[PDB]
Amino acid sequence: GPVPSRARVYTDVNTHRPREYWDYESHVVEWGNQDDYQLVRKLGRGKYSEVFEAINITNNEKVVVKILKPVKKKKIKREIKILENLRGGPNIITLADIVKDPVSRTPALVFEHVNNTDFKQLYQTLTDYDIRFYMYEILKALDYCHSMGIMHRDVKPHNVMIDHEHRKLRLIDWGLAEFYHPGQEYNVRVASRYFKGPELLVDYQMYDYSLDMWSLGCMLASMIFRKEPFFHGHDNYDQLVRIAKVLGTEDLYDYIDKYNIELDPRFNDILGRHSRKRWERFVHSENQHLVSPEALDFLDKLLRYDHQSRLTAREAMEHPYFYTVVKD
Ligand SMILES: COc1cc(/C=C2\SC(=O)NC2=O)ccc1O
Repeated sequence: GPVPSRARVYTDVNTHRPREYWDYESHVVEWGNQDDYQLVRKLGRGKYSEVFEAINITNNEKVVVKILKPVKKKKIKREIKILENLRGGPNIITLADIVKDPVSRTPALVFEHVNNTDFKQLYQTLTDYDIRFYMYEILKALDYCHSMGIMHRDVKPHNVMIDHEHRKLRLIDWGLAEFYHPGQEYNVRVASRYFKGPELLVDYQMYDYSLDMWSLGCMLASMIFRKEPFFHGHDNYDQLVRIAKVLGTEDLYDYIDKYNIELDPRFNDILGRHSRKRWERFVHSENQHLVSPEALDFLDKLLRYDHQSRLTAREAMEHPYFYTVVKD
Protein backbone atom coordinates (compact mmCIF):
# COMPACT_ATOMS: atom_id res chain seq x y z
CA GLY A 1 0.00 0.00 0.00
CA PRO A 2 0.97 3.67 0.18
CA VAL A 3 3.62 4.75 2.67
CA PRO A 4 2.15 6.85 5.52
CA SER A 5 2.94 10.52 6.06
CA ARG A 6 2.77 13.02 8.94
CA ALA A 7 3.13 16.79 9.14
CA ARG A 8 6.61 17.95 10.09
CA VAL A 9 5.15 20.65 12.39
CA TYR A 10 2.11 21.02 14.66
CA THR A 11 1.69 17.28 14.42
CA ASP A 12 0.10 16.74 17.84
CA VAL A 13 -1.79 19.97 18.54
CA ASN A 14 -5.21 18.28 18.41
CA THR A 15 -4.22 15.26 20.52
CA HIS A 16 -3.30 17.54 23.43
CA ARG A 17 -6.31 19.85 23.02
CA PRO A 18 -9.47 18.93 24.94
CA ARG A 19 -11.75 16.75 22.84
CA GLU A 20 -14.29 19.61 22.75
CA TYR A 21 -11.83 21.50 20.52
CA TRP A 22 -11.83 19.16 17.50
CA ASP A 23 -14.95 17.00 18.06
CA TYR A 24 -17.13 19.39 16.08
CA GLU A 25 -20.01 16.90 15.76
CA SER A 26 -20.67 17.50 19.48
CA HIS A 27 -20.60 21.30 19.23
CA VAL A 28 -23.69 23.11 20.51
CA VAL A 29 -24.41 26.20 18.42
CA GLU A 30 -25.16 29.36 20.40
CA TRP A 31 -27.80 31.26 18.43
CA GLY A 32 -27.99 35.02 18.16
CA ASN A 33 -31.06 37.12 17.41
CA GLN A 34 -31.96 36.86 13.75
CA ASP A 35 -33.88 40.14 13.78
CA ASP A 36 -30.63 42.02 14.50
CA TYR A 37 -29.63 41.70 10.83
CA GLN A 38 -31.35 43.12 7.75
CA LEU A 39 -30.18 41.85 4.36
CA VAL A 40 -29.19 44.64 1.94
CA ARG A 41 -27.91 43.02 -1.26
CA LYS A 42 -26.92 39.62 -2.60
CA LEU A 43 -23.18 39.38 -3.20
CA GLY A 44 -22.81 35.85 -4.53
CA ARG A 45 -23.87 32.23 -4.43
CA GLY A 46 -21.81 29.06 -4.26
CA LYS A 47 -22.90 25.45 -4.27
CA TYR A 48 -23.06 25.46 -0.45
CA SER A 49 -24.27 28.98 0.44
CA GLU A 50 -25.66 32.38 -0.50
CA VAL A 51 -23.73 35.48 0.65
CA PHE A 52 -25.34 38.86 1.39
CA GLU A 53 -24.28 42.28 2.51
CA ALA A 54 -26.37 43.22 5.52
CA ILE A 55 -26.68 45.80 8.28
CA ASN A 56 -26.61 45.07 12.01
CA ILE A 57 -29.44 47.28 13.29
CA THR A 58 -28.13 47.22 16.89
CA ASN A 59 -25.10 49.30 15.88
CA ASN A 60 -25.92 50.29 12.24
CA GLU A 61 -22.70 48.61 11.13
CA LYS A 62 -22.23 46.69 7.91
CA VAL A 63 -21.84 42.90 8.13
CA VAL A 64 -21.88 39.99 5.69
CA VAL A 65 -24.32 37.10 6.09
CA LYS A 66 -23.59 33.62 4.73
CA ILE A 67 -26.80 31.56 4.59
CA LEU A 68 -25.73 27.92 4.33
CA LYS A 69 -27.47 25.81 1.74
CA PRO A 70 -28.83 22.57 3.23
CA VAL A 71 -25.73 20.43 3.81
CA LYS A 72 -25.11 17.79 6.48
CA LYS A 73 -24.97 19.02 10.08
CA LYS A 74 -21.36 17.90 10.51
CA LYS A 75 -20.10 20.09 7.65
CA ILE A 76 -22.07 23.01 9.12
CA LYS A 77 -20.75 22.37 12.62
CA ARG A 78 -17.23 21.87 11.23
CA GLU A 79 -17.11 25.34 9.67
CA ILE A 80 -18.74 26.91 12.74
CA LYS A 81 -16.35 25.21 15.17
CA ILE A 82 -13.29 26.11 13.12
CA LEU A 83 -14.34 29.77 12.87
CA GLU A 84 -14.92 29.91 16.63
CA ASN A 85 -11.60 28.17 17.35
CA LEU A 86 -9.67 30.61 15.12
CA ARG A 87 -11.56 33.78 16.07
CA GLY A 88 -9.30 36.72 16.91
CA GLY A 89 -6.27 35.15 15.22
CA PRO A 90 -4.11 37.25 12.85
CA ASN A 91 -6.00 38.00 9.63
CA ILE A 92 -8.69 35.37 10.28
CA ILE A 93 -12.16 36.57 9.29
CA THR A 94 -14.21 37.25 12.44
CA LEU A 95 -17.44 35.32 12.95
CA ALA A 96 -19.59 37.88 14.77
CA ASP A 97 -22.78 35.84 15.19
CA ILE A 98 -24.80 32.82 14.09
CA VAL A 99 -28.56 33.05 13.54
CA LYS A 100 -31.29 30.75 12.27
CA ASP A 101 -32.60 32.08 8.96
CA PRO A 102 -36.42 31.71 8.90
CA VAL A 103 -36.68 31.30 5.10
CA SER A 104 -33.89 28.82 4.45
CA ARG A 105 -34.34 27.05 7.81
CA THR A 106 -30.52 26.78 7.95
CA PRO A 107 -27.84 28.62 9.94
CA ALA A 108 -26.69 32.01 8.68
CA LEU A 109 -23.14 33.01 9.66
CA VAL A 110 -22.58 36.72 10.32
CA PHE A 111 -19.09 38.06 9.53
CA GLU A 112 -17.30 41.33 10.05
CA HIS A 113 -17.60 43.32 6.83
CA VAL A 114 -14.48 43.77 4.74
CA ASN A 115 -14.55 46.70 2.31
CA ASN A 116 -12.44 44.74 -0.12
CA THR A 117 -10.86 46.14 -3.25
CA ASP A 118 -11.92 44.78 -6.62
CA PHE A 119 -9.99 41.55 -7.17
CA LYS A 120 -9.14 42.37 -10.78
CA GLN A 121 -8.12 45.85 -9.68
CA LEU A 122 -5.89 44.19 -7.08
CA TYR A 123 -4.24 41.80 -9.52
CA GLN A 124 -3.58 44.61 -12.00
CA THR A 125 -2.12 47.23 -9.63
CA LEU A 126 -0.33 45.50 -6.73
CA THR A 127 3.35 46.42 -6.69
CA ASP A 128 6.40 44.32 -5.90
CA TYR A 129 6.27 45.77 -2.39
CA ASP A 130 2.51 45.14 -2.07
CA ILE A 131 2.86 41.47 -3.10
CA ARG A 132 5.55 40.87 -0.50
CA PHE A 133 3.51 42.73 2.15
CA TYR A 134 0.31 40.77 1.53
CA MET A 135 2.10 37.43 1.16
CA TYR A 136 3.44 38.03 4.66
CA GLU A 137 -0.07 38.84 5.87
CA ILE A 138 -1.41 35.57 4.39
CA LEU A 139 1.43 33.66 6.05
CA LYS A 140 0.43 35.08 9.45
CA ALA A 141 -3.05 33.63 8.92
CA LEU A 142 -1.79 30.24 7.71
CA ASP A 143 0.80 29.83 10.43
CA TYR A 144 -1.94 30.67 12.93
CA CYS A 145 -4.50 28.15 11.72
CA HIS A 146 -1.86 25.45 11.22
CA SER A 147 -0.58 26.10 14.76
CA MET A 148 -4.20 25.69 15.87
CA GLY A 149 -4.50 22.26 14.26
CA ILE A 150 -6.46 23.32 11.17
CA MET A 151 -5.76 23.27 7.43
CA HIS A 152 -7.69 25.63 5.18
CA ARG A 153 -7.68 23.46 2.01
CA ASP A 154 -9.13 26.19 -0.23
CA VAL A 155 -6.46 28.89 -0.43
CA LYS A 156 -7.08 30.92 -3.61
CA PRO A 157 -7.28 34.60 -4.57
CA HIS A 158 -11.05 34.91 -4.05
CA ASN A 159 -10.73 33.71 -0.42
CA VAL A 160 -8.13 36.38 0.40
CA MET A 161 -10.09 39.58 0.98
CA ILE A 162 -8.03 42.78 0.78
CA ASP A 163 -9.11 46.27 1.89
CA HIS A 164 -6.23 47.97 0.11
CA GLU A 165 -7.16 51.38 1.59
CA HIS A 166 -6.29 50.15 5.10
CA ARG A 167 -3.81 47.46 3.99
CA LYS A 168 -6.06 44.95 5.73
CA LEU A 169 -6.27 41.28 4.74
CA ARG A 170 -8.65 38.52 5.83
CA LEU A 171 -8.63 34.83 4.94
CA ILE A 172 -12.25 33.75 4.39
CA ASP A 173 -14.46 30.71 3.49
CA TRP A 174 -13.48 28.09 6.04
CA GLY A 175 -16.14 25.74 4.62
CA LEU A 176 -13.55 23.24 3.37
CA ALA A 177 -11.24 23.57 6.38
CA GLU A 178 -10.46 20.53 8.52
CA PHE A 179 -8.73 19.45 11.71
CA TYR A 180 -5.35 17.80 11.16
CA HIS A 181 -5.02 14.42 12.88
CA PRO A 182 -1.83 12.41 12.21
CA GLY A 183 -2.57 9.32 10.13
CA GLN A 184 -6.01 10.50 9.03
CA GLU A 185 -6.95 10.00 5.39
CA TYR A 186 -8.76 12.99 3.90
CA ASN A 187 -10.93 13.64 0.88
CA VAL A 188 -8.81 14.72 -2.09
CA ARG A 189 -11.79 16.59 -3.64
CA VAL A 190 -10.86 19.92 -2.05
CA ALA A 191 -9.48 23.24 -3.38
CA SER A 192 -10.09 24.87 -6.74
CA ARG A 193 -8.53 22.98 -9.66
CA TYR A 194 -5.70 25.48 -10.32
CA PHE A 195 -4.59 25.41 -6.66
CA LYS A 196 -4.81 21.65 -5.97
CA GLY A 197 -1.57 20.20 -4.65
CA PRO A 198 0.14 17.23 -6.34
CA GLU A 199 -0.96 15.09 -3.38
CA LEU A 200 -4.61 15.62 -4.35
CA LEU A 201 -3.89 15.08 -8.04
CA VAL A 202 -2.23 11.69 -7.41
CA ASP A 203 -4.91 10.61 -4.90
CA TYR A 204 -2.68 10.63 -1.81
CA GLN A 205 -5.07 11.05 1.11
CA MET A 206 -2.75 11.32 4.13
CA TYR A 207 -1.91 14.99 3.53
CA ASP A 208 -1.55 17.93 5.93
CA TYR A 209 -1.07 21.69 6.39
CA SER A 210 1.52 21.67 3.61
CA LEU A 211 -1.33 21.48 1.04
CA ASP A 212 -2.04 25.16 1.77
CA MET A 213 1.58 26.02 1.00
CA TRP A 214 1.32 24.62 -2.54
CA SER A 215 -1.85 26.67 -3.07
CA LEU A 216 -0.07 29.76 -1.75
CA GLY A 217 2.78 29.07 -4.18
CA CYS A 218 0.30 28.92 -7.06
CA MET A 219 -0.98 32.35 -6.02
CA LEU A 220 2.55 33.77 -5.76
CA ALA A 221 3.46 32.46 -9.23
CA SER A 222 0.35 34.03 -10.75
CA MET A 223 1.17 37.39 -9.16
CA ILE A 224 4.90 37.74 -9.86
CA PHE A 225 4.62 36.29 -13.40
CA ARG A 226 1.31 37.98 -14.39
CA LYS A 227 -0.38 34.75 -15.44
CA GLU A 228 -3.63 33.97 -13.59
CA PRO A 229 -4.01 31.17 -12.93
CA PHE A 230 -0.45 29.95 -13.32
CA PHE A 231 -1.15 26.20 -13.77
CA HIS A 232 -4.21 26.40 -16.04
CA GLY A 233 -5.47 22.83 -16.47
CA HIS A 234 -8.61 21.87 -18.37
CA ASP A 235 -9.43 19.16 -15.80
CA ASN A 236 -7.76 17.44 -12.83
CA TYR A 237 -5.65 15.20 -15.09
CA ASP A 238 -4.46 17.99 -17.36
CA GLN A 239 -3.82 19.95 -14.15
CA LEU A 240 -1.05 17.53 -13.15
CA VAL A 241 0.39 17.53 -16.69
CA ARG A 242 0.56 21.35 -16.55
CA ILE A 243 2.53 21.09 -13.31
CA ALA A 244 4.79 18.34 -14.69
CA LYS A 245 5.70 20.50 -17.70
CA VAL A 246 7.30 22.95 -15.22
CA LEU A 247 8.54 20.78 -12.35
CA GLY A 248 9.45 17.87 -14.67
CA THR A 249 8.32 14.27 -14.79
CA GLU A 250 11.38 12.66 -13.13
CA ASP A 251 10.74 14.40 -9.80
CA LEU A 252 7.04 13.51 -10.12
CA TYR A 253 8.04 9.85 -10.34
CA ASP A 254 10.43 10.33 -7.39
CA TYR A 255 7.49 11.73 -5.40
CA ILE A 256 5.03 8.92 -6.08
CA ASP A 257 7.81 6.34 -5.69
CA LYS A 258 8.73 7.69 -2.25
CA TYR A 259 5.14 7.21 -1.04
CA ASN A 260 4.71 3.95 -2.98
CA ILE A 261 1.89 5.65 -4.97
CA GLU A 262 0.76 4.55 -8.44
CA LEU A 263 -0.44 7.05 -11.04
CA ASP A 264 -3.84 6.59 -12.61
CA PRO A 265 -3.08 4.61 -15.81
CA ARG A 266 -4.98 7.28 -17.73
CA PHE A 267 -1.78 9.36 -17.51
CA ASN A 268 0.12 6.84 -19.68
CA ASP A 269 -1.12 8.55 -22.84
CA ILE A 270 -1.00 12.19 -21.73
CA LEU A 271 1.88 12.74 -19.27
CA GLY A 272 4.89 12.65 -21.58
CA ARG A 273 8.51 13.23 -20.53
CA HIS A 274 9.45 16.73 -19.36
CA SER A 275 12.59 18.29 -17.97
CA ARG A 276 12.40 20.51 -14.90
CA LYS A 277 12.44 24.17 -15.94
CA ARG A 278 14.30 27.15 -14.52
CA TRP A 279 11.94 29.81 -13.21
CA GLU A 280 13.69 32.50 -15.29
CA ARG A 281 11.90 31.01 -18.33
CA PHE A 282 8.70 32.79 -17.17
CA VAL A 283 10.26 36.25 -16.76
CA HIS A 284 9.58 38.82 -19.49
CA SER A 285 9.52 42.59 -19.90
CA GLU A 286 5.95 42.89 -18.59
CA ASN A 287 6.54 41.08 -15.28
CA GLN A 288 10.22 41.65 -14.48
CA HIS A 289 9.48 44.50 -12.08
CA LEU A 290 7.86 41.87 -9.80
CA VAL A 291 10.66 39.29 -10.10
CA SER A 292 13.79 39.15 -7.96
CA PRO A 293 16.22 36.36 -7.09
CA GLU A 294 14.58 36.29 -3.65
CA ALA A 295 11.11 35.87 -5.18
CA LEU A 296 12.21 33.03 -7.43
CA ASP A 297 13.99 31.15 -4.64
CA PHE A 298 10.99 31.56 -2.33
CA LEU A 299 8.58 30.34 -5.03
CA ASP A 300 10.89 27.41 -5.80
CA LYS A 301 10.75 26.40 -2.13
CA LEU A 302 6.93 26.45 -1.98
CA LEU A 303 6.26 24.58 -5.23
CA ARG A 304 7.65 21.11 -4.45
CA TYR A 305 5.92 17.87 -5.43
CA ASP A 306 6.82 16.35 -2.05
CA HIS A 307 4.47 17.96 0.48
CA GLN A 308 7.05 17.10 3.15
CA SER A 309 9.69 19.27 1.37
CA ARG A 310 7.74 22.54 1.14
CA LEU A 311 8.47 25.47 3.42
CA THR A 312 6.18 25.61 6.42
CA ALA A 313 4.31 28.87 6.97
CA ARG A 314 6.75 29.81 9.77
CA GLU A 315 9.83 28.94 7.70
CA ALA A 316 8.38 30.96 4.82
CA MET A 317 8.15 34.05 7.04
CA GLU A 318 11.91 33.74 7.66
CA HIS A 319 12.72 34.01 3.92
CA PRO A 320 14.89 36.85 2.54
CA TYR A 321 11.98 37.76 0.20
CA PHE A 322 10.40 39.50 3.21
CA TYR A 323 13.47 41.41 4.39
CA THR A 324 12.27 44.55 2.57
CA VAL A 325 8.77 44.42 4.13
CA VAL A 326 8.40 46.85 7.02
CA LYS A 327 7.65 44.95 10.21
CA ASP A 328 5.21 46.36 12.74
C1 LIG B 1 -17.85 38.74 0.24
O1 LIG B 1 -17.56 39.65 1.26
C2 LIG B 1 -17.24 39.11 2.51
C3 LIG B 1 -17.20 37.74 2.70
C4 LIG B 1 -16.88 37.27 3.96
C5 LIG B 1 -16.81 35.80 4.28
C6 LIG B 1 -17.20 34.76 3.58
S1 LIG B 1 -18.00 34.59 2.14
C7 LIG B 1 -18.11 32.93 1.94
O2 LIG B 1 -18.60 32.30 1.06
N1 LIG B 1 -17.44 32.22 3.13
C8 LIG B 1 -16.86 33.35 4.16
O3 LIG B 1 -16.29 33.11 5.17
C9 LIG B 1 -16.61 38.12 5.02
C10 LIG B 1 -16.64 39.48 4.82
C11 LIG B 1 -16.95 39.96 3.56
O4 LIG B 1 -17.00 41.33 3.36
